[PDB]
Formats: sequence, C-alpha cells, structure tokens
Amino acid sequence: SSYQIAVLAGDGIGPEVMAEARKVLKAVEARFGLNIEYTEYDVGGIAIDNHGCPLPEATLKGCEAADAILFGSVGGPKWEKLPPNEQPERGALLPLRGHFELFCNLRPAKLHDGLEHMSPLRSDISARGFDVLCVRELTGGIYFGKPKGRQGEGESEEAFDTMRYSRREISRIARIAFEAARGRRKKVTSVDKANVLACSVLWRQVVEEVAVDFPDVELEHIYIDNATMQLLRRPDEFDVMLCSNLFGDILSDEIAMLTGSMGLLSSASMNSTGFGLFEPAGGSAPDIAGKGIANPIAQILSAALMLRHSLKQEEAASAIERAVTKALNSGYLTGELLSSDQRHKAKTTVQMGDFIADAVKAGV
Amino acid sequence: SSYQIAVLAGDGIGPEVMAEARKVLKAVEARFGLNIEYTEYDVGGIAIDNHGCPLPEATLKGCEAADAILFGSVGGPKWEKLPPNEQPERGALLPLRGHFELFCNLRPAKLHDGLEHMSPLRSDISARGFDVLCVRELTGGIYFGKPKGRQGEGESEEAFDTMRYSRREISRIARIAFEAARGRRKKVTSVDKANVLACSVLWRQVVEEVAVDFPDVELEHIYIDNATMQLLRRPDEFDVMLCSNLFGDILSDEIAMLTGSMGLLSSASMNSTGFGLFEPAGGSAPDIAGKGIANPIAQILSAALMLRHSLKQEEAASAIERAVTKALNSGYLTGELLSSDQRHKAKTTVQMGDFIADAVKAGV
Ligand SMILES: CC(C)[C@H](C(=O)O)[C@@H](O)C(=O)O
Ligand SMILES: CC(C)[C@H](C(=O)O)[C@@H](O)C(=O)O
Ligand SMILES: [Ca+2]
Ligand SMILES: [Ca+2]
Ligand SMILES: [Cl-]
Ligand SMILES: [Cl-]
Repeated sequence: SSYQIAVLAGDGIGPEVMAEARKVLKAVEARFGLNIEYTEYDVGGIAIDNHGCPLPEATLKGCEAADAILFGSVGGPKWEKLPPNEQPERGALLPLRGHFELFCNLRPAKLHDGLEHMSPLRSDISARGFDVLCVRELTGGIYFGKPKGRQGEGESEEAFDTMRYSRREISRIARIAFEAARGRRKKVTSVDKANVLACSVLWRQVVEEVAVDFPDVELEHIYIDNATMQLLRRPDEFDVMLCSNLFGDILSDEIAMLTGSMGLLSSASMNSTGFGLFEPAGGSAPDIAGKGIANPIAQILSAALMLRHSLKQEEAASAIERAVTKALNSGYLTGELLSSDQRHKAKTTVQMGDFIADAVKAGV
Repeated sequence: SSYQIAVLAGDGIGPEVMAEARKVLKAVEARFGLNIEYTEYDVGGIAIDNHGCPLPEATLKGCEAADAILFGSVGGPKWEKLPPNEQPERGALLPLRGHFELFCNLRPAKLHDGLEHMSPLRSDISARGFDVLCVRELTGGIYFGKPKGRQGEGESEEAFDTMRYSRREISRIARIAFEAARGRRKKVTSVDKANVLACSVLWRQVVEEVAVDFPDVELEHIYIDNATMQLLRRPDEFDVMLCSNLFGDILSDEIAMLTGSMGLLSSASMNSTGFGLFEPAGGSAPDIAGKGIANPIAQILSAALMLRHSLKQEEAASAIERAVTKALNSGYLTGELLSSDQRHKAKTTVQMGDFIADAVKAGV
C-alpha cells in the first residue's frame, strides 16, 4: 500500500519549489508504479502566522503519521525580530530533529561539470572539481545537551550550554560515514577539536574503534579550524567528512558555499528506522519568492533522497537525479547558475520542473 | 628602564624566523632609543624534549617576569602521537592564555596589494581586496568552561564540555571590537549561534548593550555558519569580526587562509594590563625548517604588535610595518608568495630580515 508523505513547504520560495518537486514525483510515481499520498502542513513563518508557533501540534502529528517529511525552507525578514529562539527556523527544525531522533544529516556537495566558474574558489582550484559528502551528527552535542540556560544577574549573569556525546552516539554516526565512504572514494575525514574538547577526544577515539570494521576505508582526523582552511585549498582531497553537530553545521555550509551552486544541493536528515526529513541546503530566499525565478533543483533532489533513503525506491531516486543531470547539460539552468552575460537564457522555476518531469516520463 | 621580553621561539621554523624578528627589533631599538632585554625559554616540542612538558615551570616564571611574550610556533610530526592533549600546541598555548588572562585575540588579515592572485578566492573576488580584523574571546567559552570530562563506560560512556560566558566576559571583548572598528571602517559584525546556544543569546544581548557606547559604529549580527559562507563571497564587506572562543578559532583561520598569504599574518593575545603573547598566525612548518626558506614577516609583524600593544611604542611598531611594506613592494618576497614561474626570484629568510632591518635603519 501507499507511502504517506508530510509535505512542509514553509516560507519564501518553499512552496513554489515544492510544487516542482511534486510535479517531478508525479512523473516518477507513474513511471515506477508507486502509490504515494501527500498531506501538506504549515511549518515555520507560515505556521506562526496561521497557528501561533513554528511547529504546530497538528503538523507534528502529521509527520508522525508519515513515512518521510518533504521539507521546503523556513524563515524570512518578517519573523526576524522575534527572539532568535522563538524564530521559525530553529523552532521548526530542532524539535523535528529531536522528536524523530534524526541523528544523521547527509549533505552531498559537488562541483557540477560546466558550473565550475560559479564556485567562489580561484579558477585553478574549482577546475579540479570536488565531491564532498558531509555527514553531520544532528541530535547530540551542544545543540541538545543539558544543562543549558542562564543564571545570575548583572555583570556576573552567565549563560551555559553543554556539549555531550556518548560512545553510542558517536559510533552510530561514524558507521554511516564509513558505509558511505565505502561506496564513494573510501576515505573518511573525521573533524573534531580534540586538542581542546573532551567531547572531541571521545569522538576521535570512538571513530577509530568503528574504523576496525572498515579496513578498506582510510580514516584521517583533522581539527575543525584546519578543515575550514583545507576546504579552501584542496577540497578535491576530501571524500566523506564526518562531524559532530556544531562542527558539521559550519563545515557543511562552507562546502555548500564553495560549490557556488546552492540551488543544486539537498539534504537528508534520517533516523535509524529510515524515516527522514528531506530539504534543500539553501534558504527561503524571500526576495525572489513568487516570481518564478527560484531554482527548484534542490527541492527536486530532496525528493530523490526521500525516495532512496525513506521509501527504499532506488530506481525512482536515480531517475530523478538523471533527469536533473539532463537539464543541467541541455541548457535548462535558472538565472543564478548563469554568468552575468548568459542570464537571458534563464529558465523559470516551472520551466525547470516541466523539463525534469518530462525527462523522467521519457525514460531518462 | 628596560623592557623585558620572554622569547619562546618553539619548534620548526620558529627559531629561524624569530632570529629575523630579533634582527629587525635591534634596528628599531637603535632607531628609537628603546632598551629591551630578551630571555629565551623553551616551549612546545623543544620543551617536551628538554624538560618533559610543553610549558616548563621556568618558562612560565620567565613569562611572569616579562612585559610581553614574543612567541614562535609550536608543534610538528615528532609529537603528533602523544594524546592530542599532552601535545605541544595546546599544552603551551592554553595554559599561557589561562594563566595571564589573555582574553583578547586580535588577528588582522588583509589581502595585500599585488598578492591577490595568491588568495584561493576566485579572481574577481580577491581583486576587490579585504581587510578583516578578527577579535576572538580567548579565555572563556567552551575552552575553559567546567564541568569538562567524561564519565561512564562502554556504550554509555560520555564526555562533556561546558561553554560558559558571563556578561562581564562578553562586554570586555565586545568593547575591544567596537574600539577597533572606530579606528577602521566603523562596523562590527558579531558572530554567534544565537538560534541554538544560550551562550550566544547572552553574547548577542551583551554586545548590543555595549553598542550604546559606540553610536558611530554599525553593529550587525551573523550566525557562524552563515559567516563561514559570507567570507567566501563578500569578504570585503566585513571590517571587525567579533567572536567567542570556539567560533573565533574557526573564523580567524578561515580568513587567514582566504588571504592566501599566511606568512604575512600575525596575532596578539592580550590581557587588560597590556601584557600579551605575540605570534605568527601560521604553524611551525617543520618540513621547511632549517633551510632558509621560511617567510619571517609574520614573526617580524608579531614584534611590531608587541611594541604597539605591550610596550606602548607606536612609532617603533609602525616603522617595522612600513619596513615590511617596503619589502613587499621592492621585490623582496619569499618563495611561497611567488607564482610558480617567478619562484627563482625568491628571497631567503635572512635576506628578508636583512632588508627589513635595513629599511628600519634607513628611516622608512
Ligand atoms: C536553523 C539552525 C538551528 C540549523 C542548525 O544549526 O542546524 C541550520 O543552520 C541548519 O544547518 O540546518
Ligand atoms: C592549538 C589550539 C588550542 C589553538 C586554539 O584552538 O586556540 C590554535 O588552534 C589557535 O588558534 O591558537
Ligand atoms: Ca547551517
Ligand atoms: Ca586555530
Ligand atoms: Cl556539537
Ligand atoms: Cl566558545
């Protein structure tokens, strides 16, 4: 019977790009004989406007009833004066992650053929290409560790957050990184700050214990400050980067920015049952919303990760990936992927969804 | 009477570049009539070899007896198998910082005229130039917060580090950033993760309280993951970046790497009495040590920050800065600042110290 998907398109460009992800999914549903039912729920800014909070009860219960969450983007100027902590992004994403135990965040980033000039890296570096998958631990560390809070008053008033990791937490995420390296270029670089943090000393030690199960995979360790530097110089020498919550937050965004093409990048945040939340790497771009300008490929590839990882539909996932590839190499680019002089060749969001869905239909 | 400087040259290239910083200081001592006495102490790898630990008692007591510490670089392959936490870098630097309450870290980084091609940024971005001063809080946050440690065993064994900040700690570092912005381009960008961390919510709130004393300075806030991205795209729009310990560690290194010329970058770590520890931004480069290849400018500019900030000798500090400028614009570059084809023009470490010291003598 039917898969059930909770669709949480959110704010800004979220709904208009979600529309295209749904159009391409309809083509993959027809092509592979999948029965998938979708229910839309508010989340983020639209949920604060419609329901008074960024993650309404009904939305959370709809996600509980689903096989996966296909998530858009949340946030925008309009809610940007609420405390940073009643704000829509953090208020949608952290409770979804904590509630469904979404410990694994996978962010594949690569420099696509022919779009090297868009990367902010000097041309000889982006010409080498890169393909880095960031595996970030998402439900532990300093994000959800306790005690967190503040005490005291005046000058001596103090706040505190505790970064905490157990061997169990590190070993589950490290295994995912090694398993992913096995299928790629067989190297895991584990990123930590083991010269300062007890958490990272335990991190490094556990990742080395996990490595015994992967003698075909090379493991190196690097400090987060050195990784931030080395991704600027030699990103082509990394394969799978394995990070705790706070380090992976920073490094996965640094690598996304280094592609120069965030409109192509998606994200999977999964638990150990295979339920996940699938979203584009980029934000809600509220200034271009409503104009048919936004690149829907990130939301479309989010749907492909959802099919692969939550729905175990590998053929359907790869048909969407290939249909994206076909767009990128057949002159179907949106404006932000085009150099300043080629920009009159830009396709709109709908034209991109039509092309990719048609390519799925045509059997790409 | 005499200033007293503890000289802790450390490992790798540290001594050979320190030799040049001392040669240039001798020229500034003659030119400005300063009486400065220097005593050398082991620290880092050389201290572990000679004394069994990276920060011997006698070294720490020599720094207590000094007006400033002129520090080289620590670390190298040879000690890289000790626990990451008996290791020379962390074992020299964190106790010096904690012991002398060196709360303020200043790392000025700029793209120098004529060396834009060396930056790993695409050519149109490095052509715009940048000049970012990172002000990092160095004695609080998660580096020295307690409880830190681990408990338990097997799968449930857990480690923890606590990030802690008081208003007093934030306000002292924020004032330094605002005061520095006042003398530069009048903008402070405060970097935090206020959407997740209680510490950063208090950070943001206190920096906004401090801002009332600087109505001429613009304050913006940015999340660390977004700052890591925005420095790749528009580093020319930042002036003073204001960070807690762990965020400033990452961002100051990202910005150093983005210049492409770490051999030119120095660092000041100071307490509120004006005692500081002055060191190059880069590491001990143990593979080029002993060969006369290393660029001594970073250690030389460290001496200039030492004269300015610890010894209140502004004229002497600026004469060294100008003498460096003169080298860079008179064809005195070391090999790593030269493109692959111009590399036969490379000056050696001694030739660079001779030139800069002679320029100080000549009245630059
Ligand atoms: C909104 C924020 C809590 C979140 C995080 O830090 O994880 C976001 O930056 C991300 O990367 O998903
Ligand atoms: C060696 C390490 C403890 C240190 C730090 O993290 O501060 C270093 O990375 C630095 O930036 O001075
Ligand atoms: Ca992020
Ligand atoms: Ca560092
Ligand atoms: Cl963390
Ligand atoms: Cl910190």
